[PDB]
Amino acid sequence: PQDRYKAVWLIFFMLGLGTLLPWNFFMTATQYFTNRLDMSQNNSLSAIFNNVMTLCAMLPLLLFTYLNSFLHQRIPQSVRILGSLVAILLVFLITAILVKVQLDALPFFVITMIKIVLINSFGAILQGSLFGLAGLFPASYTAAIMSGQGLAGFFASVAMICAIASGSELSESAFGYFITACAVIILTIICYLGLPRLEFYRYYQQLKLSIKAILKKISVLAFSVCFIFTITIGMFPAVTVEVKSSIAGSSTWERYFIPVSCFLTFNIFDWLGRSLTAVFMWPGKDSRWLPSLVLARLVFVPLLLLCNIKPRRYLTVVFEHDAWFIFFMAAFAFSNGYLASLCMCFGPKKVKPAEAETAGAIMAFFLCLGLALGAVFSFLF
Ligand SMILES: COc1cc(C(=O)OCCCN2CCCN(CCCOC(=O)c3cc(OC)c(OC)c(OC)c3)CC2)cc(OC)c1OC
Ligand SMILES: CCCCCCCC/C=C\CCCCCCCC(=O)OC[C@H](O)CO
Ligand SMILES: CCCCCCCC/C=C\CCCCCCCC(=O)OC[C@H](O)CO
Repeated sequence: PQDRYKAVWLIFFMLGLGTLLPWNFFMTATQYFTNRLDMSQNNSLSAIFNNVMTLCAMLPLLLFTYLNSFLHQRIPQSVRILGSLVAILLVFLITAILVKVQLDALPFFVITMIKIVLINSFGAILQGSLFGLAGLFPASYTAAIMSGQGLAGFFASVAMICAIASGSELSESAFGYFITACAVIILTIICYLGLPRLEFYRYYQQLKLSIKAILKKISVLAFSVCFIFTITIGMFPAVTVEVKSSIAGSSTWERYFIPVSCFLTFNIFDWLGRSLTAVFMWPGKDSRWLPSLVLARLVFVPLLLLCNIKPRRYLTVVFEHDAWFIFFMAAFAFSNGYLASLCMCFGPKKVKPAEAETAGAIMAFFLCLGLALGAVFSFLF
């Protein structure tokens, strides 16, 4: 088992980047979708876009990670991975074209929501199939996917900041997002196609030659990863983007405080947390400390809620200084990426090799169940 040059590891890293960089770029272009709806409409469509997008994203994402966990064995992995990648590529290509064509508000809203359902439907299959595949490899190769996903969040943050500072129209920034995603998806496909000729890949993928029982074996890590993202999506981004600076010296802060202090902070430390797990995985697959630290994250709900949210009707600002918010976001984000990566890395290793693929697929569903439960909870918070 010699991953010569770490080619397979790097390919798995690129696969993670590819799974989320398009969707992350889509999310960072929300301002383009809402502003486009406002300049078209003559209870509005922009006022409901975020909530309808959320519903059109989590419900498909959850349904198809669930189905994949039950049916991944009936479809070849290359069909599930390459087929999903090609579908997402086509949808983002269309998303890019719609930037340049005139279309009334309601058709644009509807067509966009349809594409959002396809992105998360094929995204579910893609992600469920990647973690299942990675379940056959050492734990470090699931961390490669998680790490690559974190970089996708980092690039998304850099793009958001650069778009604001560019001064360009939201539409031409969004068009750049979507074209970049298309190119990244194409690169991701090329990298995947290079795996079969690598001996390290064939060595663990060779091992292909009772869902209820598998679920019991990974239940601790499956439920932990679910609780990780219940908290995370519960608080981020819907709640945290409402925080305002209390030390800003210039009106130039206003448009940069959130993309910098919130989004950039989160994606930097989330990415670094995921990346650390490729080399350092304390407390280990059997330690009860891992679920315990996942539980401890509950503390971030009061902490962040009592930061400088303005306007606010009912609570007080206990932590008004920006430093509190940035610090909470860093620990909030680092604990997410690190513990989440540990859960995904360890889940498949609580089971025999012939079941590690299904274990990874189930872990993907519970990760997405956490995303969905967080969206529900955050829609009260
Ligand atoms: C497709 O699979 C995933 C989806 C999400 C995901 O979509 O999370 C959010 C869930 C609920 N959201 C619904 C969709 C829209 N969104 C609001 C979009 C506006 O947000 C952003 O601009 C944004 C920018 C970022 O970077 C600049 C982010 O970090 C990457 C980000 O994360 C949610 C959102 C609300 C929350 C997260 C994942 O791993 C972390 C996935 O991999 C399993
Ligand atoms: C903002 C920073 C961006 C972060 C960027 C990601 C960091 C990459 C991590 C580890 C490199 C390990 C990869 C080792 C290089 C392998 C290249 C390879 O594929 O080797 C075979 C090649 O095709 C024939 O020479
Ligand atoms: C804006 C400045 C932020 C950018 C800073 C770039 C830092 C590089 C990435 C993560 C650092 C955290 C520790 C990195 C350890 C990663 C382990 C690794 O990549 O090696 C995996 C290899 O394949 C073994 O199997």
